Amino acid sequence: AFKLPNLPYAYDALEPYIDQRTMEFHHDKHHNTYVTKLNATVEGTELEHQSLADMIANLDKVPEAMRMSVRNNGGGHFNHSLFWEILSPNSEEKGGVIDDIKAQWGTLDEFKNEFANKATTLFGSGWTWLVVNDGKLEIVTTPNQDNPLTEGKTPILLFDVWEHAYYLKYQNKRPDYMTAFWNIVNWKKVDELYQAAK
Amino acid sequence: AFKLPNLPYAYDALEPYIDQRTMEFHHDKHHNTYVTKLNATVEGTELEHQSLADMIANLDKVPEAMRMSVRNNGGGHFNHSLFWEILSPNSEEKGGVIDDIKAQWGTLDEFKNEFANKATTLFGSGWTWLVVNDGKLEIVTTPNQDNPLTEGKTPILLFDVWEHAYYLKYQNKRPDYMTAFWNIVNWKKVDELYQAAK
Ligand SMILES: [Mn+2]
Ligand SMILES: [Mn+2]
Repeated sequence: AFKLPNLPYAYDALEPYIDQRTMEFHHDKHHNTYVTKLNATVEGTELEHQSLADMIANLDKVPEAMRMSVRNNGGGHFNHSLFWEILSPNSEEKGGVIDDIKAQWGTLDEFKNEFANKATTLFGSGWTWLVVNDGKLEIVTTPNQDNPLTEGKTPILLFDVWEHAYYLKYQNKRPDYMTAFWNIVNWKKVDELYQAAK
Repeated sequence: AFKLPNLPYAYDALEPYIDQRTMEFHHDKHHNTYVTKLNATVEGTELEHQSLADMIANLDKVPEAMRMSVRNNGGGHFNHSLFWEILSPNSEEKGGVIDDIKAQWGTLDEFKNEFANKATTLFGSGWTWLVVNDGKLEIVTTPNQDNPLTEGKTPILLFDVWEHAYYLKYQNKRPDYMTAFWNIVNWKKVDELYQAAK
């Protein structure tokens, strides 16, 4: 079966950047729902031992009647599992990935500005991503729970702009939630993922 | 220029089904933003003296540089303007439209079940609609601020499932927000719109 992972920190550990209450709802309700529904779709079938990453990367091969749940719920499970891992109460802007961001964008701020502009203009529900595409870093958006693996790119950092991720604290002020996020990136995890995918 | 309409009731009039605070944010912020952006696009142009309905119905004829905003923001303005008018502090399940719903679905409950099922399975941001299509009633969904006029169908009832419409009160429990909505449909307004579009 797929399983809800435990958070690697306390629910209040990311205050004030993400409120405690949001982490409760977001992890115990929204993420738990993606998992439950995903299992309802695949259990008792020959897909029950297939990797999430492989199914997302090859949605076209998923059977037509299971595809929407695998896309949406499987997306939801992959994307939130990664999201918890790339957040940290001890963010230090260090690693080989940071050096390569500087090299490509000039400064860390230039990267943060391109990412922020894409996150804040993303219309509706979705995610902003840093990906490796061939050897190169790039920033992309996806709608809903869509995932750049489907397009042959490897994710190493992601930011949730579904309204449930920021409404309780920030309401409509999504740019303030963007600016907050930078303080809680687990750049260490981003770097591991980056070294593996270049 | 387009104008943010006044609510036709007090901000607390839909309590306890929709909290006062949500109506403040939803109307004074989210809807106001769609209008502002809409006007930034169309003020000083041909389109400022065109009906919103006609423009959304023929998005493809909107000039390339304006089309995205007219879709998203014009959609946002149309959709929320209608939404306030189809809510009522005294919802009574009365009108000729309900007689034709019974005729097509058997009972009002069968219609409510098909509508609920479509609203609750709509993935991401969007709207669930009752429309007339060529004489017949049908229930459809759209993503984000898309609108069935664009596909040649006339809307008479709509339900906002963007998470900003329900997060403060219901958080993740969108089915409880559906069940609550039935107690606040202005079926009288739905019926006027239906009589016009038959
Ligand atoms: Mn989320
Ligand atoms: Mn809305």
